[PDB]
Amino acid sequence: RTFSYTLEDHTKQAFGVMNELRLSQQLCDVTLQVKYEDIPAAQFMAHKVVLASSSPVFKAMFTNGLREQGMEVVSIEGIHPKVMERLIEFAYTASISVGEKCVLHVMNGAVMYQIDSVVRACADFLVQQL
Amino acid sequence: RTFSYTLEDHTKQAFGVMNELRLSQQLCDVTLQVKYEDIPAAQFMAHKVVLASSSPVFKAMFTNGLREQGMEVVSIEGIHPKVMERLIEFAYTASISVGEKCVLHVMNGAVMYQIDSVVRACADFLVQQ
Ligand SMILES: *C1=C(C#N)C(=O)C(C)(C)[C@@H]2CC[C@]3(C)C(=CC(=O)[C@@H]4[C@@H]5CC(C)(C)CC[C@]5(C(=O)OC)CC[C@]43C)[C@@]12C
Ligand SMILES: *C1=C(C#N)C(=O)C(C)(C)[C@@H]2CC[C@]3(C)C(=CC(=O)[C@@H]4[C@@H]5CC(C)(C)CC[C@]5(C(=O)OC)CC[C@]43C)[C@@]12C
Repeated sequence: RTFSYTLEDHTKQAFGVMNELRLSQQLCDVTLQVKYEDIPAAQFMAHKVVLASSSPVFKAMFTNGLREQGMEVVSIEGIHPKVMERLIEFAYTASISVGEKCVLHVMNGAVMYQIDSVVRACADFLVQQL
Repeated sequence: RTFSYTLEDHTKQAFGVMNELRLSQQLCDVTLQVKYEDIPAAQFMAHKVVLASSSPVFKAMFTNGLREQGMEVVSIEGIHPKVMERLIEFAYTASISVGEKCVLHVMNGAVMYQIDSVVRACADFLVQQ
């Protein structure tokens, strides 16, 4: 007959493997230069595919049909490198933690990239504190 | 304290987006010229990263200091173009289905690529029947 297999935790474990690959600075086809006022530039390396899977705004960045000898390194202004880190991390972990006092800056970054899943999480939280 | 948030769906959802991006030849960074028997070259276009996430053998191919960030071509012997396809599917869908005619032949590709998950599930069904 016809045989079918589905491995349920496959999307989980392949991500942490992909996330390893990031931490390993391996297979990374983009490097993010996150400039925030006087804070010294922080370099975040990643794979475009994973960013583009987790951000609409990033998908449009790489699949803009406009790239050649360039755009390997992208300039991020107006995010604090530690906010951006937890965003980028959320893309690879599916989870985010943040000391509750910067929820609105993590919300503000997440909007910049349309991480609508945490933009809700963070706004709900903000509202409960009131 | 710390505010924490997880979105279990994200791993299912993101991979669908990459399978989309795969199916559109959007951010595909590698092309697998699968050359089996006298069947001519069959192109499979994919992203090294997703391939590397599913197959220990594939990660090994790419992190083998290829040093080649451009589009790579990769000639593939020993796997039928249609067995290769069934795995590339597992890579992005997390699932795979074939008739019993090829359950063993697809098992060989999964063995060739250390997809120990379908290797097992291939074997089990073979044993059941
Ligand atoms: C706040 C946290 C908490 N609790 C965190 O968990 C973070 C994610 C580590 C976060 C990183 C971003 C900054 C450094 C931050 C708190 C701040 O006060 C920072 C300020 C906010 C503001 C409004 C005072 C001016 C910008 C600034 C900054 O430039 O100072 C470094 C941005 C970064 C941040 C929001 C924590 C530590
Ligand atoms: C059998 C399927 C089934 N059911 C499939 O769904 C596959 C995975 C698409 C599979 C692709 C590979 C071949 C073409 C195949 C049927 C076969 O029997 C083919 C034979 C197997 C064998 C041992 C009889 C001799 C080699 C050969 C072949 O005929 O070369 C083209 C290899 C390919 C395949 C296993 C299906 C369609």
